[PDB]
Amino acid sequence: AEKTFKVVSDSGIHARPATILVQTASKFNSEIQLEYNGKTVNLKSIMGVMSLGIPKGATIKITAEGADAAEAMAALTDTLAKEGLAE
Repeated sequence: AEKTFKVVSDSGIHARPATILVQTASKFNSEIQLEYNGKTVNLKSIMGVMSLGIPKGATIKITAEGADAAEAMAALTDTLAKEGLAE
């Protein structure tokens, strides 16, 4: 599964909200990735996520592969909204 988002947070995706995003991903059996500006990282790996330096206004893409991919995508959508990160 895949879904592209627009980052609406002033502080982009960093610090605690990024942490919460990684935690949501980690709940799922699926392998999950986050992409920004042509670089893809494992969304379950916080170092790699923090390394993307995703700023406000960014286009990002989340991909998931696995038995529960659709449920992961929906939970990640929810987290991005609850944390005021993206839509």
